[PDB]
Amino acid sequence: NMFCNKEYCNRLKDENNCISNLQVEDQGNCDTSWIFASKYHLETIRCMKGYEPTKISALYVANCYKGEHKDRCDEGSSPMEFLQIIEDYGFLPAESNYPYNYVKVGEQCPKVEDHWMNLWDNGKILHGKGYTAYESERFHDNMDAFVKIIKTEVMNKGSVIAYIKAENVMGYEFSGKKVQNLCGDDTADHAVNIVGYGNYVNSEGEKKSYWIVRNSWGPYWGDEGYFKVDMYGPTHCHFNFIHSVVIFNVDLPMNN
Ligand SMILES: [Ca+2]
Repeated sequence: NMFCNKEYCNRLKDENNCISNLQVEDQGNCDTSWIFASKYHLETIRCMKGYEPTKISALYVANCYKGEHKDRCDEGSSPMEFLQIIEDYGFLPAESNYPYNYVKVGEQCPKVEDHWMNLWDNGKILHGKGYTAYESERFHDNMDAFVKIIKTEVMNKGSVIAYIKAENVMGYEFSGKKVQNLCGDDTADHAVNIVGYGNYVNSEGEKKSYWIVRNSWGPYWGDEGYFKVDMYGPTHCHFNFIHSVVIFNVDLPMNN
């Protein structure tokens, strides 16, 4: 055999599967990766609960927010802010109702229309923060446990949100098809998603494992917008390539 178990998980490889139907997006020249990764995680959770692969409007989330006006193009945020926005507005329009274009990040939050679909209908956030987060560096000496947490969440929810340092994937010979053997950094600045995993034999003939990572830099970047990366990385790295992982704890009735 199947598409997702404890050794191997790649839902992409089943053209007639909910999650595989969630096309890669491009955040453009705005620091909105937090929106794309967060909304994709909700979209996979919805898929897992029997809903259609309908995209959430990133633009609505970028433009609708309480308080003083912020520069939502130059300054990224977090997944905690994504939930905050949901709980505030109770409405997640479909992308078709309010499509994304990065030059429009900053526009007045639009009036919800009658014909708009609410992708957060009947949803709610579980108690007590509404998410669970893990730091790779806190598992430095039990990375097997970190790996198991992420696999379980990928299996059950379809993805996790992960934070990386963008520079670590900006190598001049970056290739989507190769499994990247990358270091991380002490900090992160870019949200992606882990969406699968598997085992491979590396260039030295040794058995290793990889994460399949979804990015928001369009489908030209990497391997159709994804890449594979060694779970443990080069021995000498002080920091794991995956800096942090975030999971949403949402309650959603199971079918529709
Ligand atoms: Ca640093």
